[PDB]
Order: sequence, then structure tokens, then C-alpha cells
Amino acid sequence: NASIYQEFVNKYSLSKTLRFELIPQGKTLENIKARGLILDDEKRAKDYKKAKQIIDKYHQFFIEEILSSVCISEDLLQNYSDVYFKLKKSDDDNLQKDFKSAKDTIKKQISEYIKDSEKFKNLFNQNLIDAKKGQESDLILWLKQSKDNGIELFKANSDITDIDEALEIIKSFKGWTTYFKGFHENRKNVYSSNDIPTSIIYRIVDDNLPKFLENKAKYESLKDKAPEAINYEQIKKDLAEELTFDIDYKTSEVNQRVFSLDEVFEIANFNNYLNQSGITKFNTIIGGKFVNGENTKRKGINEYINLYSQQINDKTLKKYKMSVLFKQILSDTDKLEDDSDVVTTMQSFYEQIAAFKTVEEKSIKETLSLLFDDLKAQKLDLSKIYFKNDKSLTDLSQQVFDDYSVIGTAVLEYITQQIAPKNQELIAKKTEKAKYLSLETIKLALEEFNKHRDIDKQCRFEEILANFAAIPMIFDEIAQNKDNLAQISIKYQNQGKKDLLQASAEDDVKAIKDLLDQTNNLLHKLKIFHISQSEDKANILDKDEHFYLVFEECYFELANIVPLYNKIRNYITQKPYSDEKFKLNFENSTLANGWDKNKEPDNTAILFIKDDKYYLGVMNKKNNKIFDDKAIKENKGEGYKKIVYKLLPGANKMLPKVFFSAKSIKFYNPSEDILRIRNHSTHTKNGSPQKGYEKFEFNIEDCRKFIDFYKQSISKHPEWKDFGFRFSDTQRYNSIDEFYREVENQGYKLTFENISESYIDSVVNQGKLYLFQIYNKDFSAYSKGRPNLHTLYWKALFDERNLQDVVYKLNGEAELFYRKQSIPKKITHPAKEAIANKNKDNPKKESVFEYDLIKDKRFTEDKFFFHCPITINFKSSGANKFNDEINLLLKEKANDVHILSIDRGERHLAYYTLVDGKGNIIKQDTFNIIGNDRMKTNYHDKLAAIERKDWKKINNIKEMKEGYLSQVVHEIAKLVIEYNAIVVFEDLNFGFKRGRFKVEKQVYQKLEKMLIEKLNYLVFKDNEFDKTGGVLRAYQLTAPFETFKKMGKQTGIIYYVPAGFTSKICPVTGFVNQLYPKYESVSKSQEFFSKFDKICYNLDKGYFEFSFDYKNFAAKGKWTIASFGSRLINNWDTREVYPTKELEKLLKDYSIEYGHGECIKAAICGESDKKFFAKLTSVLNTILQMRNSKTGTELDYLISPVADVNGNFFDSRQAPKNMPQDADANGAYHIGLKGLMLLGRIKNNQEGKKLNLVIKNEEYFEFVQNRN
RNA sequence: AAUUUCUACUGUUGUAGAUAGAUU
Ligand SMILES: [Mg+2]
Ligand SMILES: [Mg+2]
Repeated sequence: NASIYQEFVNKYSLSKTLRFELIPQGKTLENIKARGLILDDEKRAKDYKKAKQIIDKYHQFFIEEILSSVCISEDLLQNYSDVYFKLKKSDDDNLQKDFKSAKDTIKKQISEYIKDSEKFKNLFNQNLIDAKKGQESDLILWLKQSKDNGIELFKANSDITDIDEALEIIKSFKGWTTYFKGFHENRKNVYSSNDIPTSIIYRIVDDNLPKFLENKAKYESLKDKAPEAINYEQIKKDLAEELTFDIDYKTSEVNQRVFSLDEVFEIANFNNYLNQSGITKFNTIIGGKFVNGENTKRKGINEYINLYSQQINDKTLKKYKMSVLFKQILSDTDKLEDDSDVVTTMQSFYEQIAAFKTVEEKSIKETLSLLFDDLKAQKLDLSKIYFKNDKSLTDLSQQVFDDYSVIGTAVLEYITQQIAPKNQELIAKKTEKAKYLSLETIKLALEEFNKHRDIDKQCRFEEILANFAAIPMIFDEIAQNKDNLAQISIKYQNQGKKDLLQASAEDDVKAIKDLLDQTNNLLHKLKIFHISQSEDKANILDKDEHFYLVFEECYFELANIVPLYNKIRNYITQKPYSDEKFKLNFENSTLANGWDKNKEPDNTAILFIKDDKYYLGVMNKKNNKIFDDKAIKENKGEGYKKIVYKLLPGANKMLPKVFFSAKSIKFYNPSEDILRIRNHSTHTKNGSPQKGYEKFEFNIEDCRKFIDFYKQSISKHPEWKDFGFRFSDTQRYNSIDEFYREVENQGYKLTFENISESYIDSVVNQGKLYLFQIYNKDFSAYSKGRPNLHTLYWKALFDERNLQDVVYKLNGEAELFYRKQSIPKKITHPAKEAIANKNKDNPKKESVFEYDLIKDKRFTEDKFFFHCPITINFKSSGANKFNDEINLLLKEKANDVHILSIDRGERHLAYYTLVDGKGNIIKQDTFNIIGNDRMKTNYHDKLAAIERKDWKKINNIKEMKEGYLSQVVHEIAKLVIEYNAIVVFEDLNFGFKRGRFKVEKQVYQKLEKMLIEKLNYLVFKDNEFDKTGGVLRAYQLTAPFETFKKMGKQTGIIYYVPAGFTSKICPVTGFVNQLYPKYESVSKSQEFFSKFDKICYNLDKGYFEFSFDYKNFAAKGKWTIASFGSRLINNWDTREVYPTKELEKLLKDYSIEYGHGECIKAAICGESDKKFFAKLTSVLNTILQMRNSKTGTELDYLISPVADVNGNFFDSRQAPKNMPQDADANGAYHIGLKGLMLLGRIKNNQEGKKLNLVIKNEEYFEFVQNRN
């Protein structure tokens, strides 16, 4: 059996960055501290933190200015309003496309306007902090203007005192602009036109515009129905400052005057809002404002509606109240480093909750109590109020009705009888694909659903209303608990102390968590009402404007928990040490940007090799010529070997730029012919000719002529002449890109220069060069074991075997870092003193050490770090169309392939099954045990040992689980190569498992991702260097990871199949239970049992038999289930039940006589008694239960009611080795069967491009049943 | 209970596997 992956190696190139520690050598540290370089860069990091804040202030200013300047045409806004309001009442896919496009053209206008502005162009690049040509810095100009105009910008900021400091901080970065290269990338979004929730455009159109339109419609209707509601004269006198607007967009006339409430609500005048200042003005109009002298609040539109509602004593008028506009991004309104932060932030949050007053001017508790009481009182319109259809509704159904499926089944069935009573995608749109469901729909559906069910089993809508009537009671507990928190807060109020996370405080922490949990859970219950836009649907719906106005107002204030919850939790679970570090550049703006020899004086970083040890060194800025050609000539000696780095990147643009520019032109002497070639670009099929010259058709002789000129010029070039290019004969290539590729592949070359030890020692001794040793425990003298993979890669960079045909390449843009001391150095385990060994199975229970052992020693001392990127498979091309290649490879080699199916068990962390092409199981075992002869570690026992109330334990379990996964991906890899398999996982994107498992969906998703990334480059440490699977040749079975969503049905060699119906199936017969006896009602039970083909007693065998065809009741077949086994009945203690004896008892109890083996079907249908059918369906369900488990015994198994051709029943305990041994093994096995289907579809695919990797349940059932 | 970093460790100044850094 050859390895089907034997030739899948060196397939595609990918980048990786290796990490190492730098150990100062000789007098290096002494000189560095003497110059104080580290402290300077440390201050530079703090100045970075402040500098981000300054650049934020400039961003905020620019947002205001540009948005104030921006105008948008009335036609587009009116198109928006029209499609929007049309979309409210009727949801048409046409209006969906129309709404998206009408929205997108608004965003396009806003973005296209801002991007052409001058302040924006220099905003994200080097020119922001740097002075171009003569021009000074835009940011500095802004700061200087802010000092000249006497505005105090930074008074709010604690870090920055005054504008002079900000100017000095910004000037400090003038050559250091690269410090912000990451920062600017993140801020690039702020102005983006895409779907990002953090954008100025997104807030304008996606957030504020609908609210404004609603406010407009409420204003117009208010004028119509309530003409004297607003006092129009008085609002001008009070709010005049806000009523003043610079430009009227309706008439496009520029004049400064108070605007009429009619004018402010003109759709064209939205442009005066949409920026922070206008948003503030508008909001003041809506809600009113305060003047410091007055002592009373100036009334707003809303208060006028409120008071006029009092005069006429009408509650309807409040339905016209208006929602506040969202504040613009980066507006002037965080991280918890100590106990004071936890205490103060929590106190502030809950004080905000308690003191908040809604639009109705009552507390959140009072508002919600009044609100939900109204919903129960029926006063509200249930046609206009919606439940979100996500897990929130399922959770509601389970909460009140004790079944998650009731509501969904009820609405589906109700709508089915509604729109299609007589007899498909249409009903789905109305129910299953509906993003939000109306309360009216739920009530009607439930009533009609309850009409046919016994009063015993009925589920009532009044229960749901009572459920939400109950919620405000939670507030009382909150109010109580925070009072206790007050006393807890005082002891932890200390400013610098961390003691909250010590052991003595755990009880208080429990109190804190319980409080936060109560609030967070309260939010989760309310989350169902929230209206959240989801992609692929606008989710604009006709709604009660008062209900959602007050509810959204409460919800958004309450929703602040999740940031608070996450921050406090993160604080409690933080590790003893700290990972904080800051960048080290020694006096040089560009440190590692390239290793090139020509750029050595500029970049200042060089690499040495001494014996098997590797050293990095950095020349002092003043003396960077240390290694110039004369010096390496004078000092050549055998002590250290400096690395000579030569690279020709980007051949396509590099060759022409060098040969065809400036003085080089005269040197390289391009001929009149080849100059004609270049100008008209005849050498390129499609390329830009030199501007001013017209593109010509590709001519092959011309291209080859150009190649010849390039070769000649390479021979003349001083540096590239020594690269020793070996080129195919110029006549051989069909395209210029092939020559470029040869140039690029041979362009990277690494050589060494010997340097005397005395020269290195002296030059570091004088402070001229800083020498560090690149180190990890694999480089220690004591380390005889197997090295880290990264250690193998780093060693491989300089290996001669690698240098012949380059696999591992050295990359530029490396970085050095400094990490200060995070913890006291404590001797946890003194030497010569024995230690208990934590591993349960370890033979030696004690270990004795001659040297001290220090917990988390790496963080006890300051340390230097080095991050060096490298390129893997440099000569190989980029990765594309990988799945097609893999599928073809399987197509040819499918005779030899296997299926490795992995599943997260209920009693097992993970389980796998190797399956034959025919479907037999070659091997199955648990992943619980990770071990070699030295050590076996059982993660199942370890994990079960830990199991989780407090935050710290939950975190420890999660972290351990993720690390255990890091172990398991290797086992999977070994099995893949060994057995020639393909990995089959359950699909976690859609169709993920329902139940309770030892490994959560989120963690298992991590496992799938980790296995993808591991199979990107797969190396076995013991495999031979040159041979496949070795350091040079690593199996590449997967394309690089992209996103969880794009994993899809197949990634590389890994296939994701739906997990549905995996664990509930009979292995031999493929039996599935798709007919679920629920005992809906007596009559329905009679109909349900009547559909059975025949129900009788088998006299010879001794068990009852139920025979049926699914056609009468998704699944198809003739089954004839049996009662044979004993079933353990599912926390609370287990009892073993015998279905045969139970049925004997039930039938004997009634008139029915089974003892003759006559068919009972008619007699069963004869009884009208509730009790008979209730117990009968219960017994039948017991018969249908395949998985039986004892909670304490940790034993579960699968047995199936249907019989094979021999009449033997499948039992996991009596099962052979090629059949699943336990209940979880079944699920793994059937995941493999779905993979077998995918294997077959790969095997049989034809010239048609599309391979169908999606497995429908019908296909699943048919395949599984007849195959054996 | 030692680590470029992570998990489990003692597998002995480290052991097995994992490990794309930076940035927000
Ligand atoms: Mg090792
Ligand atoms: Mg540890």
C-alpha cells in the first residue's frame, strides 16, 4: 500500500514567523544600559499610547468637518424613504435588492465625497506625522491651529496635560511613523463604506437615517392629529441655539437662521444632522435641554407631546414620541488593571441602571413592569410586536412549555393549514426562514394548535405573556444584591492592590459573579424582543412604535453588561504573570526590514553562526560600517561566520526599474529594438505600455529578445552577476513570466563569511555591535530530546541541504522586543527536596532535583525576544484550487483510501473510526489517552477530575481542553498518513449536534481549525530530512485557513458532513426512528397506531412486533421493530425496563389477549381510554430508544429494534470488533458512512465541474440501509 | 513544576505535541 499522499509535498508556499529569546552576550547589556536604549524605547511605547489618543482627536475633528461639508441629493434620500416604507408592510425580495442598492448608492456618495478630500489622503499614511517636501504635518498644523485659536483639546484626557505636550509627542514620532502602521489599518474602517458596524457611513445610513424617517413620519402625523401639541413659538425661544442651522438643504440656500420644525423635519435637511454636532442639536430638539442658570428644563418636542397628552388625557399621543439619534462614532462620551477598577466600574454601571429615567420618565424596572403588564393586559397590539426566531424563541418554548419544539411546530403547522390547506418554499418564507415572528402569529398558532390536543397537554399563549410579566421581579434581586456589594466594595477599594483574585476573597467573587450573572441572564431573556439587522435581510417590519421605543431604550442601557461581564471575568482569570512587552529598535527606524548585504548599513541587523549556536547582532547607529567589505577582508578568521544575504524580490518590477532608469540606462545600453519592445510592451500579452506609447500585439520573437536583453543586463549588473543564475535557453520559454519566475527562484541566495573571533569580541566590547544569542530550550547543552518544529525550521534555514534547492527562506520585517519582569522570583521547589508527581499512572511517584525549580521562571526576569518571519516552500507557487487536486488524487487512488471519522462523544472526549472502502471498521479507539512508553496521560480522567461554578475553574477546563486538542491533532495526523485516510468531521456551520457533550461545539471548532492549520505544513520529527514527510518535504494536505464560514463541506483533505442522525441509527440495518409517538390526543393516537401495517405478538420468538411502512406516516422502508431487549430509562437514578413485560401487563390489564400471537392492531385501535394510549405510546417510545446508559456506571450502548436477515439484534456489548463497540463509536462510524458517501461521489464524478458534497438526509438513509 | 509562547507534565537545568508574528 503506497502512500496516496507520497507525491503531495512541496505543493504551495506559506509564511510563518519563528520566535526566539535573545540572550545578551559579553558586554552587550552593559553598553545598552549605558546608552539607555531600552528605557528610551519603553518611553516610546507609552508615547505611542498617548499618540493614538491625539490621532483620535484629529479623526473626530475630521469626521465633524467632512460630514458637515457632505451633502446628499434629495432624489436618493427619497428613494430610500420610499423603498423603506414599502418594505415595512410587504417583504418582497425585489424590495430587498432595491433597498440594498438604494442604501449602497447613498454610502457610495458619502464615501466618494470624503475620500477625495485632502485631509483624508494623508490621514492613514506616513505623511500624517511626517513633513512632506516643504509642507509641514497636517496633524501638527491642526494642533498648532488649536493652540492659536485658544481651544483646549486635551483637558478631558488625563494622560495629556496641554497642547504643547501633544505637539512634542507627535513630533517625537516624525521618523518613527511606522509605529502607527497597524493602528492606521484599524482606523481605515472608520471611514469605510462596507457593512462594518464601526463606521461613520454605517452610522449615517444604516443607523440614523431610518430613525430620522420614523421621527419625520411621527412629526407629520403629530401636526395632523395633534396640532397644538408642540408650542412652536416657545421651542424657538428656549432651543434657539439648537434650532440654528447654517445651510438649508431643501432650498440649497445658505443663510443662518432658526429653522422651523417643519424645516428641520424636511427629508432633505437630514444633511444638517448625520454629524456629531448636528446629532446633538437634533437630539436636543427631541428631548429638550438644560441651562445651568435656569434650574428648570427647556421643553423639547417629546415633553410637549407629553404635557399635551396630559391636557387632553390621551395615551395615544405618546405613540408619536421620537427616538434619540445615535451619537456619531469617536464621539466624546475602560480597562481593569486592579481591584479599584472592578469595584468602581461595577458600582458606576449599576448606579447608571438604577438612576436612569426612560422617555416615560420612570425607572427601567417601572417602565418594563408597566410595559409587559400592558402586553398581558391585551392593551397592546400583538400583530405589531415580534419575537426573534433564533435560539431565543426555542429557549422561550423550552422555558415555559418544557419543549423547545412546541412553538415552532405550532407555527409551522398553523401556517401550513393557513396558506396550503387542501394538499413549499412559500410556507418556509412565512415561518422557518422568517427572521422575526409576530406575537399575533404565535397566539393564533398556539390556539389552533391546542384545539386538537388534550387539555392535559395544551400549551397556552397566556403562559408566555405571564412569563414576560415575571421579568421585572429580577430587578428586585439585583437591587438587593448590589446593596450587599456595597459592603464588599469597600475592602477591595484599594487603588494598587490586586487581592480580589486571591483565595481568601473567593466568596466575594462568587457574589460579584452572581450579580453579573443575574443581570446578564436578564438581558438574555429580553434579547428576544430586540430588532437586529441580519445580513441577507433588511428586517424592516411594521412595529408598535411606543413599545419598541421604550423597550429599545431600556435594552441598550441594560446591554452594557457584556463588556462589563467580560472585563471583570477576564480580570479574575488573569494569569499571575504578564505578557506585556514593547518594541526594541536600536536607534534605527528600519531595523530588520531586510537582511540584504547592500542594505546592511541602513538596516543594521546581522546574523552570525558559531558552532551549532546562532547569534543575532545589531550595529550601533553611529558605527554601521563595522562589516563593510574592507572590514570583512581585514578581519577574516574562523571564529564567527557572518551570514551574507542576497535577494532579488519582485523580478517583474525590479529588472525594468534598475535597468531602465537614470544613469543605469546609459550603462545597460538598451538597443533601439528592445526600447521599441519595452515602449509598446510587445513582450507582454496584457500590460501597460510605457505611457504615451500604444499597446501592440504579443510577438514571441520580441519577448525572447527582451529576455535576452535582461540576461545580458544581469551579466553586467554588479551585484546580480554573482548570483550565478542558471537559465533555460532564452528560446525555450513561451512567456516572460516564466523568465521572471526563474529569476525569482534563483534570486535568493545565502552564503557565509568567516570572521575572526577577536574582531567580534572587540567590536561588541567597544559597544560598536550588540550581540545576542538566539535561544530556546532546544538549543541548551542539556537538551538531548526531540526539538520543536520551529527549531527544526530555523536550523533548516541555513542547512546546506536546504541551500542547494531552497525550501526555507529568511524573510525581512523581523522585530525585537523587550519584556519586563512580571512576577517575583520565588523558589517553588528547593533543590534536593522530593516532589510529588501529579500523573496518576506514572510509576515513579517522586522526583528529586539538584537544582532549584521556579514557577513561571520566564517571567521572573527581564528578557529579550526576537520574531523572525520565514517563507516555507519558497520555490513553490501560491496555493489555489487545492480541493480539486485532492479530489482528483483521491479519484485515482480511491481504491486505497480509507475514511477516518472523528466525533465528540457524550462519554468520550473524542472518538475515531477507520473504515474500509466497503464500510467495515479496521480500527477504532478513544483519543482519551495521549501517551508513549515514557508517559501515558489520560485526559478523560484528568478532565473529569476537575469537573464548575466559579470563573477560574471554567477557564481552567477550557484552557486544558484546548491544549488537549493540541495533542490530538498530532494523533489525527499520524493516523492520516499511516492508514491513507481522509478526515471526516461533523459540520459545525449548520447542522451541528444538539446534545450535551464533553467537548463543546466552540472547542471542537477549534480542533477542526487547528487540524487544518497543522495539515498546512506537516513534518514528523523522526522522519528523514531529505525524504518525504521530513524537514525538507512536508505533507501539504490542506489549503491555508481562511474563515470558519468558508470551511464549507470540504477543506483540503478534510470533509465536513452533517451530524444529523449519526448516533441514533442501527449500524447493520440503517434503521432510523422518524415516527415519534408523542401521545398528542386520544383520537390522534388511534389514527397513529392505525397507520401501522400490522401489530402482533411473535409466539416463537417471545416478543411483540410492530410492523409499519413510513409512507403512511422523509424515511422510506418496511421495518418491523421489536421489543426484545431491556432498556435502561433515562441525572435521576436509572431503572431497567422490559418492554415485552410492560406490554404484556398493559394488554392483559385491558381486554386484549396477546397469548395466541394474533394481531392486536384492530384491538388496540378499539380502546377509547386515555390511559391505554398514553402508556402504549410510552412503551413504544421505550422500544424505540436505542441508546441506554447508567449515569453512575458511565456505561452506554446501542441496541436496535429491527432484526437482520438472521434475526439477531444488534447489541454493542456483544458486537464484533469491526462494528461499533459503544454508543459513541456508532456516531463516529456513521459520520464515516457519510464520508464514505462523499468518497463515492468523488470516485464517480465526471467532466461536469460541480462535485456535490452536501448530504441530504434522504440520501443518507437510502445509502446506509441497503449497503450492507 | 523549568518553555519563543501554550497545554499536560517531570519526561532531569528539561520531556511529548502544538506554535503567523505584528496590530485593534
Ligand atoms: Mg523536545
Ligand atoms: Mg504550566
